[PDB]
Amino acid sequence: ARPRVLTGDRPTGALHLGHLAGSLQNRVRLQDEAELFVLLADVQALTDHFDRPEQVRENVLAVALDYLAAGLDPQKTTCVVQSAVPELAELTVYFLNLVTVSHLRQNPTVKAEIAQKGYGERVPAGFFVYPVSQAADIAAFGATLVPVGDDQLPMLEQTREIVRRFNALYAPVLAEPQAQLSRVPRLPGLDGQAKMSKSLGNAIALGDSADEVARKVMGMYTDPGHLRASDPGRVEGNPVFTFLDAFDPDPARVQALKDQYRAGGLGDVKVKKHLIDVLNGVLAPIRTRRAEYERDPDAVLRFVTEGTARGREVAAQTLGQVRRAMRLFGH
Amino acid sequence: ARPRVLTGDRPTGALHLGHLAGSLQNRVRLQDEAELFVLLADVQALTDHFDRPEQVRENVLAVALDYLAAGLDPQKTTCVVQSAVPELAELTVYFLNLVTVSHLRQNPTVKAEIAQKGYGERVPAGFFVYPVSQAADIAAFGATLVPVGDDQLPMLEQTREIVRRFNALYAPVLAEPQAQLSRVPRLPGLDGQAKMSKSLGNAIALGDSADEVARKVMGMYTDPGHLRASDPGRVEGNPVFTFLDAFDPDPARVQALKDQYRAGGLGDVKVKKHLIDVLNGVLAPIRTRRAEYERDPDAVLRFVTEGTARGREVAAQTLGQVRRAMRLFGH
Ligand SMILES: Nc1ncnc2c1ncn2[C@@H]1O[C@H](COP(=O)(O)OP(=O)(O)OP(=O)(O)O)[C@@H](O)[C@H]1O
Ligand SMILES: [Mg+2]
Repeated sequence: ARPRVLTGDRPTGALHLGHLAGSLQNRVRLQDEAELFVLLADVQALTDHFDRPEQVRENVLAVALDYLAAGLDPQKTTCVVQSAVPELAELTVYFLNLVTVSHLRQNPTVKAEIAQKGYGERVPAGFFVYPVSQAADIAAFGATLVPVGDDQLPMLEQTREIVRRFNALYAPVLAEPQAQLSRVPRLPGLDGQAKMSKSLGNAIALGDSADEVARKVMGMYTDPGHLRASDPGRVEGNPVFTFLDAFDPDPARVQALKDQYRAGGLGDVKVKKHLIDVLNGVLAPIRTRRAEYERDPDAVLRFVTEGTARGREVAAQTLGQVRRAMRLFGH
Repeated sequence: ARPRVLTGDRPTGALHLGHLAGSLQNRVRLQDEAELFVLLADVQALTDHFDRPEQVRENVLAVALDYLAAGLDPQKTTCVVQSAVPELAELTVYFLNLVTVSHLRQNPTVKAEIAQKGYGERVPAGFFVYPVSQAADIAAFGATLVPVGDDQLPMLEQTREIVRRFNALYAPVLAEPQAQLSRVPRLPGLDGQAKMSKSLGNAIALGDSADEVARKVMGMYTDPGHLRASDPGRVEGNPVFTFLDAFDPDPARVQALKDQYRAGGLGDVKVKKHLIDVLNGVLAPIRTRRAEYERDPDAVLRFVTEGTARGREVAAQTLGQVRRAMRLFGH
């Protein structure tokens, strides 16, 4: 290890492929290259599912299972349930004083999410405010490295800003996190959309059976205009190729089909058939690992409970420093 | 001691005659017919004093001394420091999901403070959502009665909507608070301005010496058109008479003074000299206890560290039922 790295997910359901290439395999490797913390954004998940609390509770354990099956080792990663670290809420309140409503209003990502949900001015306060809640997550765990989708840059930058303003006003005891850009941009949905999500129903979950994964690939959007094999096709906008580009290890092999497909002797079926196995291959182990844990549920609970303790420990240490730096009565 | 009453002050400076008339007298009455809780809201004080943490820190004990000087009984009233009870922060973040930015922006009292503050759009997030942290305060301490001036009713009503929203969404575990309406008009400042404030420089601190109180009353605004004693003068708008209606034990003298003043020949001197006698009678006992408690710093500290202990446990319980009600992982 070396730097402290904070990553996480909003527990709203099983993890899928987009996550995988999105980060899961990234943290799998940074798992021994540093101190990795994985936050099950229990609380942030409510700024959206405040009306479906049952849903969240159920998915904390489910995502943790996903995490383990994906290759994360209990011995090298601290899994933390946000709600069980009240210290984060404390720090969020303090942070709220360091940013203006107008600045929160110009966050491009939150503005897009807001328009998509049709909230309008009727945006729940908790949601409108989740970016600073995230900054608190980062700062409380002392994270210096935060993998970030292109999409989550505004938030990351807001965190540095707030940390910076906090150190100047009070005392310099918080670290400015630095970003870890990724290569594969947000993996698209089977739909052909930009985002894969259980909500959009265009996802291949990490728990899906060989049968399903194959069925999901076969219904995958490809290329209209390309009606029959013979015909020439084009890779731009074709999810299968941007799937191979993120799950297929032999690029020479990839750029291969990319030739033939532009030509006309590579039927979308053959492209699919291939890719379906490139996925079964990347998934095969994950499936077996899941069964093991599924049979040792006690161990998943362990992973969550032990890590949450460890992490609260860390949050508690930072808050002590934050409370004294702020000159709060008593310390 | 039947219904739990919650009240408070954001610790920003010393208390003055305005708070005495506006809330303290009533609070000294409440400690005998209810269970009184007073919140030294240093967290809330930070929503706009985030740039002056020293000022806030220092005023927690100073206002505490003022509560005591005023007559609040350490054996009757629970005095708690908001900072020292993180459960409130934890509760406010959950409450943020039960309210819309839209509805928060509509709060008439906060809209007016922002107006007077001249923030513009540059409103600090924390300050914009402070009515919810107050809602969190009420619900956590499980207060069923909250003393309120019509200026704080929208804060109170929102608390009501929130609790109502929380019980219907999770489980009916929070008590709905009820208002204890008004304290009759707010005490105007020495130069007659609508508001009495240290900031405005037109106040009489509870801690002001009997001499100072005399001086301050002498230089009080009266009636622009009243130029000499012989002249007739107006009562309305004349704070010397507004102060008399709020503190003069016998309205017979008051009404008599009013008569002879509109008549003519009754100068500001004879009236003011009589205000001085009525204020010194209301203030003298407050000055003695204040000085007394100054000799006993430990007794003031005991007042707050114990109310806080009590408060912390009460909030702790409520969060217990809140967490379970919310179906939070592990509850
Ligand atoms: N298409 C994707 N590409 C890369 N990462 C993704 C993708 N979808 C989700 N993630 C990641 O998974 C985590 C969860 O975030 P989030 O809950 O917003 O996903 P979502 O797809 O928008 O789900 P939903 O619409 O069900 O709430 C984050 O780490 C996020 O970056
Ligand atoms: Mg989402």
